Amino acid sequence: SIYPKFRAAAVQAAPIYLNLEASVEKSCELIDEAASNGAKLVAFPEAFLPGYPWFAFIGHPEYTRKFYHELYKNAVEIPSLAIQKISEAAKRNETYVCISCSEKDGGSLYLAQLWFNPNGDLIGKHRKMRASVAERLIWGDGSGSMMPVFQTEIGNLGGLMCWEHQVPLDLMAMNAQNEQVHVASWPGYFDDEISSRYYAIATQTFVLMTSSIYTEEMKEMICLTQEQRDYFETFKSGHTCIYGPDGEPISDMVPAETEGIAYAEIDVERVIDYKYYIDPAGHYSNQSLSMNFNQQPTPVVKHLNHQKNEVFTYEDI
Amino acid sequence: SIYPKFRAAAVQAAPIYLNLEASVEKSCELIDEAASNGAKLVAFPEAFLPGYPWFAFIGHPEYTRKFYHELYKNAVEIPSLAIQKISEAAKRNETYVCISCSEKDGGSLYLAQLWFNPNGDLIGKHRKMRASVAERLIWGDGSGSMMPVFQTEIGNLGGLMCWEHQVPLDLMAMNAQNEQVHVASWPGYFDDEISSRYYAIATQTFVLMTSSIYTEEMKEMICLTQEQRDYFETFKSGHTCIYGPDGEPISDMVPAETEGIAYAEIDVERVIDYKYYIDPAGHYSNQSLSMNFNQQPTPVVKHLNHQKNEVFTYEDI
Amino acid sequence: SIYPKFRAAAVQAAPIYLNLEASVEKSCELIDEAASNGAKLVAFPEAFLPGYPWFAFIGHPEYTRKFYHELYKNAVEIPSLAIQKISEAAKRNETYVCISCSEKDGGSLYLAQLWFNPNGDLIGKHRKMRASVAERLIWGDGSGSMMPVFQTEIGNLGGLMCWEHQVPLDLMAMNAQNEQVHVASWPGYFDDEISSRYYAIATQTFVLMTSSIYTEEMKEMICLTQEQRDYFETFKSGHTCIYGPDGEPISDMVPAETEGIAYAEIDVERVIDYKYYIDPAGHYSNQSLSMNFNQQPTPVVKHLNHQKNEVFTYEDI
Amino acid sequence: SIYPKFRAAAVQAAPIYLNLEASVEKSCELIDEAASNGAKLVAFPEAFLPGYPWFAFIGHPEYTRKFYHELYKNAVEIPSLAIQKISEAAKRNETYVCISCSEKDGGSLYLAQLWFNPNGDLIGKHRKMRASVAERLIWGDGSGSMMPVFQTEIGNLGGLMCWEHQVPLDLMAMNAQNEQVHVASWPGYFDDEISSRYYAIATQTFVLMTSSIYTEEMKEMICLTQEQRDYFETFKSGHTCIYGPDGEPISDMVPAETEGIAYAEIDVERVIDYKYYIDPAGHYSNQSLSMNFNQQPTPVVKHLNHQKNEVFTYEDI
Amino acid sequence: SIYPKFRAAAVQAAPIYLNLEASVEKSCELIDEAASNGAKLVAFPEAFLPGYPWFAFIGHPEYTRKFYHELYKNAVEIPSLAIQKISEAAKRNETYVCISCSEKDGGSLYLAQLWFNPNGDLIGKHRKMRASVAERLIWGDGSGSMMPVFQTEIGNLGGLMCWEHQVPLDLMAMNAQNEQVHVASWPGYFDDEISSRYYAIATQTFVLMTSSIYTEEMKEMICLTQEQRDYFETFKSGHTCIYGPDGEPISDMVPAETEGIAYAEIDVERVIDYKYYIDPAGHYSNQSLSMNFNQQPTPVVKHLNHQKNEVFTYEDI
Amino acid sequence: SIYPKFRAAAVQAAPIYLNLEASVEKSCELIDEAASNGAKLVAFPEAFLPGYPWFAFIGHPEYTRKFYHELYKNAVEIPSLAIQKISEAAKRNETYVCISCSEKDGGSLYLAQLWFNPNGDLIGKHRKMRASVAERLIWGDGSGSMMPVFQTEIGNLGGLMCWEHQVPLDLMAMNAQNEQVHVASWPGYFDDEISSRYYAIATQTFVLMTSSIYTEEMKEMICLTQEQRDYFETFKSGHTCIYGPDGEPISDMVPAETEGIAYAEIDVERVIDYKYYIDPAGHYSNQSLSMNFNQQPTPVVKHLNHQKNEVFTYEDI
Repeated sequence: SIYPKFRAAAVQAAPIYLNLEASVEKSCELIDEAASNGAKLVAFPEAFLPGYPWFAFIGHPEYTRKFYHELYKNAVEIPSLAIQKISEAAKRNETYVCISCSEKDGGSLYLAQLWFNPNGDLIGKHRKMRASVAERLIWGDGSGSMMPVFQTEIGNLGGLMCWEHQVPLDLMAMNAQNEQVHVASWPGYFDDEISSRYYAIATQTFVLMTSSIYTEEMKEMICLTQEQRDYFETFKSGHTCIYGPDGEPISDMVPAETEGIAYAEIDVERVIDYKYYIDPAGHYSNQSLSMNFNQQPTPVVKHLNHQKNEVFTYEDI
Repeated sequence: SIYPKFRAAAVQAAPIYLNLEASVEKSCELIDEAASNGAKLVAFPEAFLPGYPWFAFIGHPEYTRKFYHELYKNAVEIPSLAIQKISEAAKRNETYVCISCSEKDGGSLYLAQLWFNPNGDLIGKHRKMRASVAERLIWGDGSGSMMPVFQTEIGNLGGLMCWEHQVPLDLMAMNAQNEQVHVASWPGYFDDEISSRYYAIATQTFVLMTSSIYTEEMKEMICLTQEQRDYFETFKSGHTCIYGPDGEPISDMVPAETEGIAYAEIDVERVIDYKYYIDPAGHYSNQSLSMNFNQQPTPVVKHLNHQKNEVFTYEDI
Repeated sequence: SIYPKFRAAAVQAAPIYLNLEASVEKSCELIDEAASNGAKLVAFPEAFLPGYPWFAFIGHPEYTRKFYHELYKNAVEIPSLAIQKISEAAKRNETYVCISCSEKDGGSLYLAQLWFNPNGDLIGKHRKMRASVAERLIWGDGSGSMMPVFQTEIGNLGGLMCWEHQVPLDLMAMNAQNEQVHVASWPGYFDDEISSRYYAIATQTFVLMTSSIYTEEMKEMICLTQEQRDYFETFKSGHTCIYGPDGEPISDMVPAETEGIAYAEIDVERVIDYKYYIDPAGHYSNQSLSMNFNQQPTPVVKHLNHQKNEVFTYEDI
Repeated sequence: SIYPKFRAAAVQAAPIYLNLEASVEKSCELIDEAASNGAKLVAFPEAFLPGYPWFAFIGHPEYTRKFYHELYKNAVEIPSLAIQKISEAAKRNETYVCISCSEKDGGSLYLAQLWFNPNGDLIGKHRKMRASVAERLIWGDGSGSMMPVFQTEIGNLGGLMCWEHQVPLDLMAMNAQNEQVHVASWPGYFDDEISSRYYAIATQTFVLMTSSIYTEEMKEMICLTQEQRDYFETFKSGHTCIYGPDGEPISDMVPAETEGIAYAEIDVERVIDYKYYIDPAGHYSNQSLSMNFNQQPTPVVKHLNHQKNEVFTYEDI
Repeated sequence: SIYPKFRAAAVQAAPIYLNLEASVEKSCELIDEAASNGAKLVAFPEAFLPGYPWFAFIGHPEYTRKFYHELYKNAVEIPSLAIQKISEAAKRNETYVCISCSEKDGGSLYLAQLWFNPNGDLIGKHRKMRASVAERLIWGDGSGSMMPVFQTEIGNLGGLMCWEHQVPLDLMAMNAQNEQVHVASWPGYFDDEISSRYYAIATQTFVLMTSSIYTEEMKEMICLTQEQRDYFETFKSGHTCIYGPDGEPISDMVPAETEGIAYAEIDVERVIDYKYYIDPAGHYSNQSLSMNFNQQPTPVVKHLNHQKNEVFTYEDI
Repeated sequence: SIYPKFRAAAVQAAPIYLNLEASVEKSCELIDEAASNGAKLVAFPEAFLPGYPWFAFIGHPEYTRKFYHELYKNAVEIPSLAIQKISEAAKRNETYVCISCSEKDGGSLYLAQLWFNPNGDLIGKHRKMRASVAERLIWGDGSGSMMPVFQTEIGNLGGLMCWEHQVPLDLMAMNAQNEQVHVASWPGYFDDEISSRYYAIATQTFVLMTSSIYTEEMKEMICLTQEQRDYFETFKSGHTCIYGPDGEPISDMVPAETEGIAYAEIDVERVIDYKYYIDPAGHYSNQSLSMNFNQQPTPVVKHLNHQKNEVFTYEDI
């Protein structure tokens, strides 16, 4: 492999809440402004299209139905306009774009992460394994089949999200495929400091820690009563940083709950020095511990060579 | 996709028994009536064109062979006068139509239902799976590739009949699609409110429960002995009404033994609220059970590369 | 489709052995005799123009060569004078006609069945699919693209011949076309009652057993040594009669050696009774078994865009 | 290959109606007497355990239910006492045995054949490819994985039931496996002669044609009113004869309405003299016609990685 | 098979809320009184032993964390005093009993059923497949190994609970194992008349259905504020009935919002009258659709054989 | 087996230090000289691609990390140009060739040995079971699943290296597979002659032993302080020889200071004489001692069936 040298970037921003066309044009403007500095890769926070669902934490399980209706009409799907508008924005700038969204296929709704290559093509996508405490009331289940890492011009890319960092099985599964540069997206409320820093030491990779901020445009409609509004203000902000495989930050930190961007040099040839001490999927292991990994698509229904039907035109009849 | 709002009609009616040439004219009169009131979709009961074969229940296996002539000589085929005459009736009024019939192809006889679109073209057809209990003497076996749902101006459409609601396999196979509005048809004898109501709860859809009524045109011709006549009067009559995805009527109920139509406005946007609780082909599944759904058309004999033939005309000879 | 009623005739006769110009006029006298009684269809026995090659299996393979030389100068061709004298005989009586020929094409030789319409034009032809042990060194091979069934004023016509009735794949192919009336011609020696009677049950048609008689001139031609002559007398003689779809005769039986004609009423509306019990191409089938029926013509060499040529007339030069 | 020269026997008898425990014992005195005369192979008629359902052909689709209730408790339920009572009678005599019966799986009935050899174990099993005319409402359906041809000390072995001799593709499927000695069995109402002799000629094999009789003790059970009794008892009985590959009987005829047995010498080397003329799957083939044969076992629900359970008990207590 | 007769009992009750010892003591009293009346099978309502978590959906997701701390200390581990107290109450009366509870398992918590034999031994567990919208915060998810059906002197026994009746794949998985007598438990908030009556028809079984009632003491614990204390009055309440294999109720319904029991005589050979019409996994199947069922146990960590340990005693040190 | 006779060659050489392309082209030239004399097998010393890591012995473990970064970028990936050049060199000469190198799969390095057969293909691979005193800093352990011997045109072949001769369990395991001709590579420093010779007496195989030599290329970069510079010259020189089953040499010596090549006749038929006295895997043992040899392939993570993933091209999007 090449061991390339380049500079990457991580964006701290908020979407226009539950309003998809305003969100996708703001996303397009952020790519066109981030790539102007010559950064080769750009990353975004959790659930950025159309927005992370705070209403599940504030109300009892009947309250969500009043807003789930308004979310479900604004979700992404694969043959849509939102995908084409992001593909134009990558093609115009020649940068790897990594972006998060709610997606609909069949009747259910899922949380996903999408990767666009500099030729404008969609490389592949990742699904969250299992939902955290509140969001089980909204999003569907994951799968073990679609958990990729991609060989690229900029080394082996991959990514995870939220509390996926809390379970060791997915750390080993990802590390077994030789990931080298890694993106981690957080919503903002969870304590994102330590579990992010630890993943760098455990697997020797540069971590682009990425997290969102609150705005009045959500909280002035997320809540219907005084108890719910002041209770919302008990939540907290989150940082964004680039960490080295040693566990210290390379970048500055984006300050004080305000929209912005952070970037640094990535010199991936340096990763070799820290694989001298540990390699969990290699020499630093044991003969009495193993793992069973399955990579097969098992949807509920598996079509077998579906074909189109015959139509009798009104002229024939 | 898109979520329209419109009003739809279902009819309780009886055909001119075994006499196709009068029966198709009564069908055109019911379309030109039901569309007068502004309904966008219309649906008919089971086996409506020649009529359902009650003679299979009243006598032993030798008795039906006498009546089978009158049936076989009055079944429709594609194309015919029946198809072009119903296509005129849909083209004049700009409404979707679902109509059920006995269709003849090869030497065999089958049961189907046909879908006509507002441009007058025939969208496709569906053929019954397994042929119940008495019908096994009269009608041929189904096929698995002919199980469509249609994407339309009025959402996603499809339908089923008789005991097809008693088998979980076809219910799950249909809900593997994304069906939203549904037509179910019954002959008068089977007990039908429970299975149609359960289907609406399990696969969140508006169901147009539709069924037929008996007449002296049957009674004075279909039987000969006193005990055949006495036995035939023991059968009960049916119902017609339309249900929400909550399992409750939105229409009124048509009276229990009279010809007439029922209608209501339907607002397919509302399905999302009940999609919140369960989704059997989505997030409510478990990765220990799956399904195989083969869609390859396999007729008994498959022609390859159909070709015509030449003749030596008597002027050339 | 439509279900006519009509009178049909089958002929027991012999040609003037290996002479074509006598045998075509014998057929004209015999068809004007058959059609004088008002029969609407007439069918002749196997290889009637100019005769069946009994010499092919009385002697060893070298004995055949000297007789083959005299057969080859007496075969028919598509534009031959032998066709005009039959086409006029059909035109002058307005009946369907079925006749058997040996055809010469491209210097090779084949066995064929050949059909004429009441307007005098040639409807189409059929070629023997495979030769039996007497035939394999006289006549050429079949083709799959030459297996027609004709829609007509008198219902769906077709007809195999000879040993073809022992091969189930041809029964299925012919039944897939939905035939209704089926000619079946035999030379005379092969045992022919039981296979033609099974065919009537298997595809539910009327069938016309048609076969030839031995004569004095053909044995004086073909024998030479005494142990050829008294060996030829080993062969059994044939018979002709017509069967219903139930498997009993409807006609009388023609006496078992003399020249003659049999005829009966045919009432094709009656076929529907027996399609109730069984239909191999319809309901009486299994999804675990199929058949590939290629139907394109593949001559050994294929001309593309056939065109003529120019000549420099002597006046020009 | 082997050409074993032996003796085989056809049995006609009636089982006492709808009583498994009596019919099982009655089969033992027949097998022991037939084997005491030196026959190596023995065959039995239709559904001999417990009995063929004549009540399907008389009265309404409701009138049969009160009898179906009694049939269900008398099905064979493999493995059972009814299997081991037959298996020992093979082991004690060293004869091959074919017998046919109602097999029960889960909730459902199938009609099947069971094959046993001199070591007393099952060679294999067979099931119908479709029902007939009346019993189509009683029995279920087989699959292509349950149509074997065996090979053993008496040559190759197989068999078919009822109208399976009248479907062209089943003749073709069996002939692909190099058939030699064939069992065929009939309920006595249908016409066995024509259906069987053609199969002998089309396969070039000895056919062990076998048939049932109906005893006076049926009349007092199956018909409850005078006209039903006077519509019954107006049927054929069939012939239980043995046919050689030429289509001529090789044994005496059994008297038309009694218990009895027929047997003859079988000399398998004789078939070679006839396979010289024609072979439907060998040298008599053509490139334009084929057949797709699929025999993947297809249960509706298939278990994989079957596991066993345990009961907890008083160890702790 | 055997087809027995017995008396079955269905109980309507309420547990002492979140207090296991008080709830265990009530169950021994109720089993002895039900068994004293001659019933041989006794069912129980949903989550009965510690009580169902109503607090899970009156409050937002940080209100419930206060009460989870009480439920965790009141769950049943296997084995326990709670099991010992039930097991002897079965042995003292020789009644089969079914009961439902939160099974504590390692650090995790699952909803489950237990079945006891008349000898007091444990027949087997069952685990909830997927949690419904109110309860996805509390319990973990089961797997396809822990879904048994088992054979016993009452006939075949099995069970399902809550929303599991609303998805088609579980209906087919249970029906594939030849079902006969079925039990259903409901929490009493969900409308269950339709889902239970359709299941009775769709598998043809006696279905025995049960539910719990609220008790006024719950409203002193579950709701700590006025609007919650009023809102929690607006819920539905549940039924208790025994339904025959066609949807008619056999017993009276339990007549009041009180503790009580329903009784009926059950006679399993009645089911055969209805298995005649349809059998979803038997003869009513089709080839085009199937189902894959996997029964391999799948614990997250599959620890193999484990050994004991040796400790050095104080005397030897 | 066949007991062949042939010439074998043993090579003493040093690589161009740490330059992989210079080492593989030097190796490619050295085969083309060694094969020019007609020897059929050629074997190289330990770690010839790219070189043995002497720096691990000269300094403390934080000095090693400075050089590890350059060794890692020059390790042999498979497949690569380093494999294609050696495969060409075997294909051009039709001699078996045996070579050893630092392979790199996943994140770790391993020392390995590779065998190329005369058709140019790899017949197999071996990994060093256990690392040596300083060498434990650099490479991972092997596995029991990779310990081949090959059946060949030149008898049964295998191989071992370095301290693997000191442990008797690997002597016994290698002897259990009936090896006949053996290669034993060494780095150069370890005391080798007596430990190598004992393998010949214990296993009765022809043994080829081969060692590397020191150069100025390493001396002027492995160290820089005088304290290291003159310490490194302490290490002993190596030897290259070949031995028979007698424990006594058949080759000449290669001079101890220089590169060179050694030859002899090998006559495998001569092994069965010495195998008269002792062989520990055969008759010369007793049942009171045994060995357990498990050879399952157990990597740390085991991929199951895995394929590719779907990609959407920029024109389609």
